Amino acid sequence: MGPNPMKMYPIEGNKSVQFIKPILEKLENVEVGEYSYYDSKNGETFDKQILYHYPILNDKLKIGKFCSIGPGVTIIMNGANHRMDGSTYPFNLFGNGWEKHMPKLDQLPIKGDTIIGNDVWIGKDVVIMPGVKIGDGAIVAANSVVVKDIAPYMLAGGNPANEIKQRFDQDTINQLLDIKWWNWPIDIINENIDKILDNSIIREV
Amino acid sequence: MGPNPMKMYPIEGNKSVQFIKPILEKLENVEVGEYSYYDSKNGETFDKQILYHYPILNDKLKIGKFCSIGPGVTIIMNGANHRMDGSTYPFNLFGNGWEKHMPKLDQLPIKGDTIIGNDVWIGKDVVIMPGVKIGDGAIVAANSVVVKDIAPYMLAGGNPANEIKQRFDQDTINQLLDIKWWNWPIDIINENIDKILDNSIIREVI
Amino acid sequence: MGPNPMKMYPIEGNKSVQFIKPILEKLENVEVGEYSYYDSKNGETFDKQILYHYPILNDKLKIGKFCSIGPGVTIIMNGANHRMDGSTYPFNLFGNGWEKHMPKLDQLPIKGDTIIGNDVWIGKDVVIMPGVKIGDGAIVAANSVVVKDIAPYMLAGGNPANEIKQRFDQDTINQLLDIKWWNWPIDIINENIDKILDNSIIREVI
Ligand SMILES: CC(C)(COP(=O)(O)OP(=O)(O)OC[C@H]1O[C@@H](n2cnc3c(N)ncnc32)[C@H](O)[C@@H]1OP(=O)(O)O)[C@@H](O)C(=O)NCCC(=O)NCCS
Ligand SMILES: CC(C)(COP(=O)(O)OP(=O)(O)OC[C@H]1O[C@@H](n2cnc3c(N)ncnc32)[C@H](O)[C@@H]1OP(=O)(O)O)[C@@H](O)C(=O)NCCC(=O)NCCS
Ligand SMILES: CC(C)(COP(=O)(O)OP(=O)(O)OC[C@H]1O[C@@H](n2cnc3c(N)ncnc32)[C@H](O)[C@@H]1OP(=O)(O)O)[C@@H](O)C(=O)NCCC(=O)NCCS
Ligand SMILES: CC1=C\[C@@H](O)CC(=O)Cc2nc(co2)C(=O)N2CCC=C2C(=O)O[C@H](C(C)C)[C@H](C)/C=C/C(=O)NC\C=C\1
Ligand SMILES: CC1=C\[C@@H](O)CC(=O)Cc2nc(co2)C(=O)N2CCC=C2C(=O)O[C@H](C(C)C)[C@H](C)/C=C/C(=O)NC\C=C\1
Repeated sequence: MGPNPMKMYPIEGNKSVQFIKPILEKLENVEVGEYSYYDSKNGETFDKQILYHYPILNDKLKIGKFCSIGPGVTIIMNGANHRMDGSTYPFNLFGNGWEKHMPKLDQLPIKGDTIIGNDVWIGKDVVIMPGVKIGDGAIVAANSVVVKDIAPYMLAGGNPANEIKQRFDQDTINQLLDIKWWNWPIDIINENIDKILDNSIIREV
Repeated sequence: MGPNPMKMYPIEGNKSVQFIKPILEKLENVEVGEYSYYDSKNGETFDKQILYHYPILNDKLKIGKFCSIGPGVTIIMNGANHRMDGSTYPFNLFGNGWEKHMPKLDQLPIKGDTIIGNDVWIGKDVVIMPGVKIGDGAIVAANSVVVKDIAPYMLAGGNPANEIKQRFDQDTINQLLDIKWWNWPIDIINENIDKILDNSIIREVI
Repeated sequence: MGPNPMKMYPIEGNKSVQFIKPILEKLENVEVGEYSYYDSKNGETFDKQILYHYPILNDKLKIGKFCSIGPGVTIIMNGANHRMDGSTYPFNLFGNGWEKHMPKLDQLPIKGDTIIGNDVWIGKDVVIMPGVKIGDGAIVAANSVVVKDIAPYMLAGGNPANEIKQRFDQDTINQLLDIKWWNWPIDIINENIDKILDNSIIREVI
């Protein structure tokens, strides 16, 4: 029961809602959770939203399961940073003799891998800077800019985005991070969607 | 004297500046003030700048009189909010048996109506979140994100927008709030446009 | 050795990266340095990114040399400033009698010129408010909105953008601001690019 997680478009006739995984699997070094979807803004496919992601730099993007990514969300990788121990001007780029100044890989600043946990809701037009971590169950307010990590089950917002308040009491969260319903076999999840939607799965589990 | 507040396009040979009232009047759960306008970005009508407004939720949007709204301003209503007492994943949206998990109207988080006062100036590309109130005479800097209310005649900006400074001293602000010139017939407004534009209208009516 | 700063499209078979000087030189009240470029976001040339620049208000826009300008960066000049000694409604704008109230040059808030230094790297989709001054060698994070001045070799970001941290010790900064390699003839810069890329030109030149 439920939709086929391998379709690009789970809702027949609808080219707006699209599962991210079947779209991004072809991409080298990008990991995606099963039911994570993207609400297209103007019809585009999520791959257009990941920028400056180059193999040779080897940074990775990670997206957990059951994530709801709003339209316009932009994930920027490390291929946009410039060398900064000196001038930020990209001399090597204009050639005509300047290539000699190409930078060695260990010279480029690479923050790290980007990792978005499970059951995460990212509002529209959110921009995610390189090498950031977003915990399970977190909520990011529309039009936010994430320059730093976000703890699990936290509501954050702003530019730069900051944690505003815990979604639930530590108690609940600890048990929630404990149960990990996103990891259960779908058929078990199919029988508890109700308890998962109102958090009562904590007492059953 | 002055433009016809019922015309979509007041300025002649200029399909960019439009009077909001005419455009949004056919709409439900929406009230707009007399002379408030919108400076189109790419020639789009202001109605396309109001997102996620479903009558079913019954949230209302109110805009006062004499408001200057920059291009790109986006008004987000309550239709996009996700149920959040548990998992924020919209299972009901994907059918195949998940259809039965549709939320209950009183299970969706509603933030209230969006109310924008009179004589408000909204810079360009501002995004206004659900259930916000911006008092009269306020100025919201460009590219701001309004998440909480803004007091009258205050200058606000940023993401999340914050009140930066009062435009005038308490006394004056109290005064203007009380006076409420935007609520005068036009013959009078038309005759004191210059005192409205320099704030002396206070000394007159006091 | 290196491209001719006078070429519009310096790199070849590339209509996205452009040298600003040649393009903006043909503009009133704009001063652009030599190697500074702009990485187009969709083909659009940089002049389309400068908004509300009316010669009548006489505000100027200056931009140093060797600046890396990311795609979508926007510059906002004083042409969008509403009068605010009182009401902010552009009555004059609508005519039909209201024109009498056109504001006097000395009544509009002109915050001054906008000055961007040399060796300045501005991230993508950054918005620059009017009357701002960014320092030599500063880095402005992508998606920021610059409302106040930014110091040399300072890093900054956010909406509003705030200085986040210095790029090097005071000493080093003091020197580079003294040496100003960006004002040297290219023939010379050409044989130090390496010492300029790792900051060692401070031990040589001094
Ligand atoms: C974040 C959001 C869910 C609201 O959270 P919520 O549970 O309703 O909580 P509240 O609105 O009451 O927010 C509480 C506080 O956070 C602040 N806040 C809300 N959004 C904020 C933001 N982006 N940045 C900073 N603070 C923010 C409020 O101003 C408030 O301040 P206070 O506690 O000091 O008084 C909503 O603003 C949002 O972003 N929705 C997403 C819309 C979207 O993009 N949908 C597309 C996908 S379908
Ligand atoms: C808001 C605005 C009017 C400036 O207000 P102002 O009276 O000139 O204010 P100032 O320039 O003196 O700035 C005052 C303070 O607010 C801050 N400020 C200005 N814009 C800000 C913003 N968006 N967020 C946070 N702070 C901001 C300044 O940093 C400054 O700090 P300080 O008090 O420590 O000195 C202008 O920035 C603006 O938004 N114009 C709108 C342009 C537009 O989009 N027009 C289209 C419609 S016609
Ligand atoms: C700004 C940038 C260079 C990062 O700064 P950095 O030297 O790597 O510094 P770090 O992020 O490691 O740390 C600096 C601090 O600033 C914060 N920070 C980063 N970006 C920020 C922003 N926009 N606003 C506020 N703080 C920011 C970090 O969270 C960090 O917090 P801390 O002081 O508590 O540790 C990078 O985010 C950036 O903007 N790159 C430009 C990308 C682009 O658009 N390129 C197009 C040109 S071709
Ligand atoms: C973002 C940036 C410049 C942009 O402002 C200009 C453009 O958008 C246009 C563009 N840039 C390019 C092709 O068109 C281009 O070719 N770029 C863009 C990204 C990497 C390389 C490049 O050389 O990477 C080489 C590898 C090919 C070996 C090495 C790793 C160096 C990269 C380097 O110094 N990065 C700093 C970033 C400079
Ligand atoms: C940004 C803004 C209003 C915008 O919301 C309206 C528009 O974008 C569309 C538009 N604006 C105009 C013609 O269409 C127009 O004519 N504008 C745009 C910019 C100046 C004048 C204007 O009045 O110029 C006259 C000169 C011709 C003498 C004087 C100098 C005063 C103008 C005044 O109060 N400026 C403040 C700006 C208010």
